Amino acid sequence: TKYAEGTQPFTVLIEGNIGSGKTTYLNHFEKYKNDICLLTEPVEKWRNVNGVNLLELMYKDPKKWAMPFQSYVTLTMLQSHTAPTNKKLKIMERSIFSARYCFVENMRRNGSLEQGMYNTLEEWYKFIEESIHVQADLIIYLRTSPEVAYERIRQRARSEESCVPLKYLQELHELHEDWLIHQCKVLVLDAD
Amino acid sequence: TKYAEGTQPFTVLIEGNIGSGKTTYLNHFEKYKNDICLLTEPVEKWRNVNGVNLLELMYKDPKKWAMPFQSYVTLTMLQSHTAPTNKKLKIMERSIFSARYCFVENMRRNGSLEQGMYNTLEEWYKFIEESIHVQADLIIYLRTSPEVAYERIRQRARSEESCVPLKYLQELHELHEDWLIHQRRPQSCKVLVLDAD
Ligand SMILES: Cc1cn([C@H]2C[C@H](O)[C@@H](CO)O2)c(=O)[nH]c1=O
Ligand SMILES: Cc1cn([C@H]2C[C@H](O)[C@@H](CO)O2)c(=O)[nH]c1=O
Repeated sequence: TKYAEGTQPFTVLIEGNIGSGKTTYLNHFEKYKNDICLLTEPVEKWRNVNGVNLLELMYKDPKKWAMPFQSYVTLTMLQSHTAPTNKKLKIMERSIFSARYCFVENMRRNGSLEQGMYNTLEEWYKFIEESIHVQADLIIYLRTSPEVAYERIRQRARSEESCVPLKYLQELHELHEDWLIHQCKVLVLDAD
Repeated sequence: TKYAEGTQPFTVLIEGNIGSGKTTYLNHFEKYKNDICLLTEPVEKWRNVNGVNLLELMYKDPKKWAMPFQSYVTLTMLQSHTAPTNKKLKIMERSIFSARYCFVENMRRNGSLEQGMYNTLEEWYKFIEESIHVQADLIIYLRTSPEVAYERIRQRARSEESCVPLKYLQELHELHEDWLIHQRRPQSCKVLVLDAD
């Protein structure tokens, strides 16, 4: 009896690299609140963890905060994935899968997450996928280019994620590809 | 609603400070495993996490390892609390409460866990209490003075915790007291208090 069983409608997962136009995209539903369950990335919760900004800390010193920060992202992704709703359609920005398969994995490859820290996160993920139901019917992949994405970031009045190397976006891009492209229903869209 | 709700039998939690004689006490229950679910503290998992020994790392470098270590402790403890069993009684050594009210709290106070790390652990504990079901019908508290606890750890083979300052056991002791005696925490069950003597 996985927490949040028969209480989740058709769920759409909006995926994409950093600066792939996920925010602008989901805004089209901003006027469908009255009919659909629209859940944007819990970025605000990550900026206000009872006073601490884990998002800002992780970028200013990964090797020290990637672990706690990623552990919190997971929890917020879980709360959304299992949150109760009356609507018959749920649209989520990002998900527990991308945080795991892309962001955590990336941080392991580039050294931000040491062995013990990564393992701890993986153990939590394994338990979750065995004792919790994650409704993921459709996946909307906003495929982009590391370069294009890098530009869209530099353009906006960014804050925390503004100082990210192009290489970071390249490694992230590849992970999304390996997961959403090179092996459920995934609808790729040319987000350019 | 709550996960594991209605699948847990009467559950007894054994609690005490480090070196309170809990491993020895629990041994006496081994000859009853036939009708009892005896879950000892998952120390084996903390020493071997896909090859890594978090317990050792935490004790050698609190500032850096307390966070990932306590996180995994929460998890393994959550696994024990919700594990399936056909027995009519379950005895667990330590719990998700002792990890929260004693161990994590003390690591926040002495600086081992920085505010952002403490809050993350706290958030998981809050989400868990709101969802996951945690059976607790009784707690057997092996009360021991820090002096006696320290002496007991001293007379045993050298482990990772063998180095804890008396001040440390003293801090954990008051935290177990505030929880199981003064009831300053919002615990969920009766408490039977035994003496080490
Ligand atoms: C989903 C997720 C986003 N992020 C980053 C990407 C951005 O800078 C921001 C939200 O888009 O946080 C992570 O660091 N880890 C994650 O698991
Ligand atoms: C349950 C728990 C035990 N421990 C320590 C006490 C011992 O050295 C060992 C198991 O009793 O691990 C913690 O540091 N934190 C915890 O949350």
